[PDB]
Amino acid sequence: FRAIIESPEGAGHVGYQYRRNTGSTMRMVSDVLDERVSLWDFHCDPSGNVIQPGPNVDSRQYLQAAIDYVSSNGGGTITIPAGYTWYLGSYGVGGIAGHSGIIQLRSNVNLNIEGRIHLSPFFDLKPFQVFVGFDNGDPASSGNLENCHIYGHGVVDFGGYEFGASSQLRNGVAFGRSYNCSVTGITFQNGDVTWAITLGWNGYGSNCYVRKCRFINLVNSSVNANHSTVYVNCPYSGVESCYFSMSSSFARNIACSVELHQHDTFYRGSTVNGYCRGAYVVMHAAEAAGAGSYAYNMQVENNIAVIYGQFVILGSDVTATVSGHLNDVIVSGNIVSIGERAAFSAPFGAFIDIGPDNSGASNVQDIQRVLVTGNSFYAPANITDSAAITLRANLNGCTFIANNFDCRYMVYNAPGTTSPVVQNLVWDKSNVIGGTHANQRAGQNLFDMQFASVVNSTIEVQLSCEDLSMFSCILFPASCQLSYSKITVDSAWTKSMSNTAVFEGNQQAGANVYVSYPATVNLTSYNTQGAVPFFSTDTNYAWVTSAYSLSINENLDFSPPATYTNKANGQLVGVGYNEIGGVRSVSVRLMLQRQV
Amino acid sequence: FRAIIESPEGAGHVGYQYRRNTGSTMRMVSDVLDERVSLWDFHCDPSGNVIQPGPNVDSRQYLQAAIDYVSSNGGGTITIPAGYTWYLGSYGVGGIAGHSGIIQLRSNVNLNIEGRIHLSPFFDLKPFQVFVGFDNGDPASSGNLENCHIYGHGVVDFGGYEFGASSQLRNGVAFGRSYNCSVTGITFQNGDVTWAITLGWNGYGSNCYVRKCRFINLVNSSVNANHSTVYVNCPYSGVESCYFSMSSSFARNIACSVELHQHDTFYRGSTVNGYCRGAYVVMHAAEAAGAGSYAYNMQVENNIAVIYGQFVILGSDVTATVSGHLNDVIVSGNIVSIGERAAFSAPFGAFIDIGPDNSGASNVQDIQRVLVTGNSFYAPANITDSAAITLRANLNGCTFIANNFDCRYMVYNAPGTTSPVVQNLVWDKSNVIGGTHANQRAGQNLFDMQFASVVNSTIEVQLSCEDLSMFSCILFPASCQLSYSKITVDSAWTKSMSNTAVFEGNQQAGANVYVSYPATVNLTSYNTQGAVPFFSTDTNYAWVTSAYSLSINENLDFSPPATYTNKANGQLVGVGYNEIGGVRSVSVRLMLQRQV
Amino acid sequence: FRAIIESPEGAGHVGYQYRRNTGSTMRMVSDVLDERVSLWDFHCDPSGNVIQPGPNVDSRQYLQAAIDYVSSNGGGTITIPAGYTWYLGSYGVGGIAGHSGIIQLRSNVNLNIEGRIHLSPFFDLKPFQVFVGFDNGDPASSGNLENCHIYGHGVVDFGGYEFGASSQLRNGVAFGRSYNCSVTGITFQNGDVTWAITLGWNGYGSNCYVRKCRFINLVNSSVNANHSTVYVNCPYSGVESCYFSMSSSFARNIACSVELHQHDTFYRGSTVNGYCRGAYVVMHAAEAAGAGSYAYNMQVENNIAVIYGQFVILGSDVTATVSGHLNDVIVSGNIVSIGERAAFSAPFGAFIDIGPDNSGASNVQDIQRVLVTGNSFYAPANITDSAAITLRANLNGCTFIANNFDCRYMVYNAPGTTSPVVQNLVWDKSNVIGGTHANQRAGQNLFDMQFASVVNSTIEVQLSCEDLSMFSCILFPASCQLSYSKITVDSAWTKSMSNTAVFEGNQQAGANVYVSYPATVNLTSYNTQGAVPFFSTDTNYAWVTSAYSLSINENLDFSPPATYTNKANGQLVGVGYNEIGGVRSVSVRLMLQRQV
Ligand code: NA
Ligand code: NA
Ligand code: NA
Repeated sequence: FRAIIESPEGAGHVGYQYRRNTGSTMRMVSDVLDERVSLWDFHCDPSGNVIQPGPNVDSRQYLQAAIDYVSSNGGGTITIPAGYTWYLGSYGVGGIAGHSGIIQLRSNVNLNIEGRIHLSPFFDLKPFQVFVGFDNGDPASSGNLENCHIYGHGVVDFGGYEFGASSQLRNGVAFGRSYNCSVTGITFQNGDVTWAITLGWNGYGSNCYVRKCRFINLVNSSVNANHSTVYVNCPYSGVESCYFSMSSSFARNIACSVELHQHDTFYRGSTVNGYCRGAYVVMHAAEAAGAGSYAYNMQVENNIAVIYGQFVILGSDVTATVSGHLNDVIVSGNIVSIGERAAFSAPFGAFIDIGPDNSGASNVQDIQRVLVTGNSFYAPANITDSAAITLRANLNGCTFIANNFDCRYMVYNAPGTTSPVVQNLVWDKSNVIGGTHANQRAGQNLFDMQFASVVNSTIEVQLSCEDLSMFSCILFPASCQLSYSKITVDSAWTKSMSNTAVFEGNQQAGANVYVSYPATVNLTSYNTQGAVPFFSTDTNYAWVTSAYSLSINENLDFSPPATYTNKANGQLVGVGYNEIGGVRSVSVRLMLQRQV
Repeated sequence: FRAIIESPEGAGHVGYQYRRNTGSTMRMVSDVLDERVSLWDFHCDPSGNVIQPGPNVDSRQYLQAAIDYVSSNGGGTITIPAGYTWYLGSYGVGGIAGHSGIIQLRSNVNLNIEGRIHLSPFFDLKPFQVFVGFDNGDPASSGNLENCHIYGHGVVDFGGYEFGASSQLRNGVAFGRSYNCSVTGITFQNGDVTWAITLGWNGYGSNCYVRKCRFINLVNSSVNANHSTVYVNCPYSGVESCYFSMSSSFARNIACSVELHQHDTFYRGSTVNGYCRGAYVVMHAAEAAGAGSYAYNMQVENNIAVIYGQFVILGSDVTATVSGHLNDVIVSGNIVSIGERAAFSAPFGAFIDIGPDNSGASNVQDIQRVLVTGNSFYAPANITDSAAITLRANLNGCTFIANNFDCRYMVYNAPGTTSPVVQNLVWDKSNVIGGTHANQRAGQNLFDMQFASVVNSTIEVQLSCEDLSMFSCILFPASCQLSYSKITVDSAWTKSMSNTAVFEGNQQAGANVYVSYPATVNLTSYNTQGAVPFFSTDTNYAWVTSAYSLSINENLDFSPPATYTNKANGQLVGVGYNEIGGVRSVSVRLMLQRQV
Repeated sequence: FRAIIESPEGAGHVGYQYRRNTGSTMRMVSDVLDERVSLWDFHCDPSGNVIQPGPNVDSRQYLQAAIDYVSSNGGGTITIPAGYTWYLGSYGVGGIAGHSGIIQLRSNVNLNIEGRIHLSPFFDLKPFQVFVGFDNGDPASSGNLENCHIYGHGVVDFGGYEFGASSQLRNGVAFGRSYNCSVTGITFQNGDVTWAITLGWNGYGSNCYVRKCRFINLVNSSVNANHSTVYVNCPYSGVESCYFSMSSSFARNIACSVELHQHDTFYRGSTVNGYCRGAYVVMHAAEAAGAGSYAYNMQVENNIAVIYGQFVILGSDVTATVSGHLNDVIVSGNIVSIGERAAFSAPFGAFIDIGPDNSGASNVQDIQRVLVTGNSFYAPANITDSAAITLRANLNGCTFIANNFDCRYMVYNAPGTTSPVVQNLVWDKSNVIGGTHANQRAGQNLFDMQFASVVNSTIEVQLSCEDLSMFSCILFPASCQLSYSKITVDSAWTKSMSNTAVFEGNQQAGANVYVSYPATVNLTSYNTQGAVPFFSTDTNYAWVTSAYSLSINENLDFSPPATYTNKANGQLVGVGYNEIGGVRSVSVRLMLQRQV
């Protein structure tokens, strides 16, 4: 008896009945204990004696054994105990070997990380992926990870070790071909990694989520070639109520918080600080095997960010056999600011970027039906390289409504460089243009339409304060075609502007071009007493359909025409009134209108 | 001693003190074990021996006993163990009998479902409600369920069995008259049911929530008469960060993801696929006993959906003694699309539907103060039956601002059928009208105002591309009264349209009707040299207050009037200018304005 | 053996091996039990015998001991058992003494409150703070609370006891200088307190959150001087998916649900009922030590509320050495209503309030770059004291876009009282003005611009129904300066209004003032046949740049001018047309325009 009770089967010979209930199951102590399971149950030497965790012990083989055993039982949750730091100090083996895998996740085996997991000095200067859900070296020959949840109040610490080379990959949790998997509550911190979490693989996966997780200082070296904290690469997956922070200078140039790469994915309720970018929202053709070649229903909403580059970078590219498409996106409720910095010191500040592909090609995209609404954007007044939308690649549609944009540019693209084809750009008049950059815009165009062409587009400029420093509210170079488009400049705060709307190739004369903007016109009248016509002295208003006065008449003996039309020769003509006769000569501020 | 230790009281005679702390309580092993509790503690035969779960065992009596026992202790959480499937194979008894109840929930007894719960072939072809919080057959004679939470990573599987008859009801969790109850993390799957979760009962209840739950393939038969995945029927209750998916053809015609039926309820952060409808937002007078006769503070926000019918269906009906009212609703941030399908193959595609009551009556509603803002809606170009708002019943107010609507119709109602009375419909100009359906609108009206009357309403039409296929941007039949309303068509992309705004009963002549729209007018001038009047040849502009040119003057020897007013006889009249005398005859595009 | 097994070390001599796995660690029963920990392990008398909880026992010393012990082990989670009420009946000691502290929180020690915690009659009429994370009397000399999480389905009950005096402070959870701390799932109820949760202290702290918590009846006495349910006073912290309810009359006058006092803080997804206020969003200079003197990235979004005072109260104040600043705020998606009540019976109803400081000073603020968009606001028609924005202090910027405001006033400030300096107030035309208060506005101005000055501001008034009861759509007293501003009144529903826009000091004549509004003008023409001028009989249109007809011409023999300009003497002048000669005299509705 004493032999049995002191042996490992001793709890299995001690009876128990729930709260002495006569109806309850007659069990043994071991049975109630077998309901839960922890790392302590596999953290032992060959002779079954428990090993204590610490900086001089590799917990990898033990945690792996635990995962492998519970995998056999059909599932369950392993606890990684609180009040202990569990150091990992070696590479995993078999299926995860090809992915630099430390621990292999398995279906139905959840990890409750309450304690801390720290990478040992073994992993300094080399690649690693701390948790991997692939069961094969080649991911195309891998099976799925299902129903695997990592959660708790625990920490995952990458040791603070730098990358050994730019080519190396480093990840916290690679769920792999992951269906119904999540990370909740976990702090990932102190490292130099490519991602902290990757969800899915080339579209394979579903219902994967990252929630209430923290991501702190996950870039620290100039070697690090790129970073995206959470990579969503399966559909019906997303990031929610998370926190992302960086302090590293290098992070401001390379780090993005989230990437959405498949349909029905989201990023919301999250706070970001110290990153270059908020989110990539893209279809990479090379990732279209699992969930097809379209990224639709892409949601970036109610996020808070202090970034140094671009907030949302839209993108779409092609392979030889597959073409990427992006459509039905929504960016709403976000309050974003470019952080304090020198002009041109980080990648170009923007709220929306229509970026080219990895290879720098700008003539492969298919971005359309994008709604940008109810967002707040601010950039410090000194930051020249700041824009509401940086439009550097072919755009098939994007709609801006009821946003608040307080930065240097509204619409922008560098002169030279790319020559984007633009369709269906809608800038509703409900977008407010802020005044922080007033007086800073010497020689610059508020909307600098540096494109190959613009069609089926609306730009309704409305100012809410003066900036007479800008060269124009909106400018089109002669190289930019314009047709079936609406371009207006509201007169408010524009009276003293020499240029409002500028069409360098006279593109506002287009048969289906709808424009209105203020201009200053010199008029001469005939000498006739009574009703008398006034004509403009310049002859470049052949495109004008109507014009009306925006200035007072300080004269008593006459009044120029309130409204005007044009003549074959490009003069404006109206009918004023001479109370007394005499040739009149005035300079008046007119709202020039064409088919509007 | 050995007798005691091996018996069921053996753990109660084995001492324990937390981590050998001298200050800790001296307890027995049983006591620490009595803190937690699982299904294993009640899953036994009469002789106390544990029964193993499986497809040939009914776990119902055991789970019920567990719930009944913990209910007596005052509360606690029962675990349904992971790595086991717990098959249910019989009806429950007593209070839940009248509700086809399987398991009876009780106050303060939470169910941690980590394992799987599967319905046995017993329940094929008959009704069931797997969890019921009613304690009585008649729900009006039932007490409350309080502080009852069902959560975990577990699955609830309905077996995939079809309904036996349309009359049958099937539910996953009927919380009943439920206060502080929730379902979190649970996957409900593989079935044919009326609802998966019902919260509250006719307004009785509070603080009930469904979060992070998954709902997969819960309709599979033509017998199934109706489905709504989550039914919210108590105030201060809602659905949050959930996932709803269907593959069944039948689901596209009958299935709705959520219904909000009482005040202060919400649906947000959720993804829907394969449903007919997103949400019903309604006051049913028959459900007004618990929380009164008003549904106010109704929030549908930040959801993603691919549906085949209507996204949000607003509704309000009456009984002999009670009348339903709906007001103070908000629909924001949602990105919805009608899924790929043939025209007219599922219920009419719409973003907002103002539906009639169950009985088809359209003259009982009281829907007002509804805000629809910052949403994205898309329907494939072939889908004729798609609309921003389908307005088929009496409407007392709905406000559209800064939405993106890319579908066949903006405002729509079938000609014939109903004759809705419409008050306070506000379509702000900040709503963008998409171009996907351009060229598809032969013989159709973009805003087809098929109503009995329209009052205190605003329709500010703004196009962002051409569609000359449409018959009109907006049309009112002579049967539709119009008063104290504003109806405008912006000129952008409208130059080549024969009809822009059409008032078939000349309703734009109304004393308090404010309209502006483009039209083509033929004018003849007198021969007088100098200032010379032009008059329209048609005499139907007696309602016009002002008009101005939208076209150029290609002539040199004269210029028609820039602006016009009218005469008693319905002619337009302006003052142009003959440089040389002669009778002039022109056809000009005018913006016709009335009191605007 | 029997001696050992029955003693407290008995579980430590009973062997166990996880599920009889030969690879699993050979442990003792005690070891598996030592993984979890509860209040039962410290809830005993000096002799180690367990004490049962109840209304005649003080659980404070026992819970404290438990917290102190687990603090030593490095961390872990203590459970407060379900099915038991744990009464607290004494003050804590040492570091928390100066804060009226009951229990002292410590780093890494989480409290799983599943049971109920009730304050005993000891605490009636005196102050208390049930949980305190300060370790010192003076908070400036306190260390941090880190990684401390309070969660579960449990209740925290304040006993229902009233305050003994207004000076007393009462709190549920004072996290103190708190980093990575949270309260989740907990119901705080039945009391009279200053706050339920306070996060951070004067800016020190990070990543603190309140989620899924309930707050019910936490004010009940006229003694209670103030209440804010959750006070966020550290950065990167926020409230999410919470519920706040009051029934007390006193709560409607003093209670606010949330306060955001540091940068990157949020309040969203929450429901509020019975409060005076929704949220304070403020920088108090006195709280600028920890996180600096700027509150930026302040997010109030997707909340539901029935309040009786102000929804969001913006604020900013100064000390002798520090000045507060507030900027980059966003208020979106909220649906708020003033609850049913008598006019002037609670603090002034408003959606946004720009309040003065505590000391009533209105000339210290620095509020700018605030976006208010996509919100719904309603106030019962009888409530005179209701406004979209109550602007009672100096404002440096606030932008309103695409909101739905259905209340008595749009912009308001009491005449007399304060004289706010206003810059950058942008009221976009996409804001809808509701009609619930139509006919109630006798002698009142819809926008009552009672300010010292207004500059760089936009007010685009758009009505959607008639209200001829109002004195004006917008009024500026002669004391209010106006410059570099845009003020427009759309003509829709305004035809029968005697006053539309009123400038009592003729401020619309300002050189950079851009206005348009309807007015009624009397005109007389000369007798000349043919083209003939009409002049206004009044001479106060010297500021007018253009004007156009808003009324029909019922005459046949002549037509007045469609458009007009002005003369040096302040007359309007246009060119009409006399078909037959004769002096004409008409009264016409004109849209008066200035530089627009
Ligand atoms: Na070109
Ligand atoms: Na009718
Ligand atoms: Na003044």
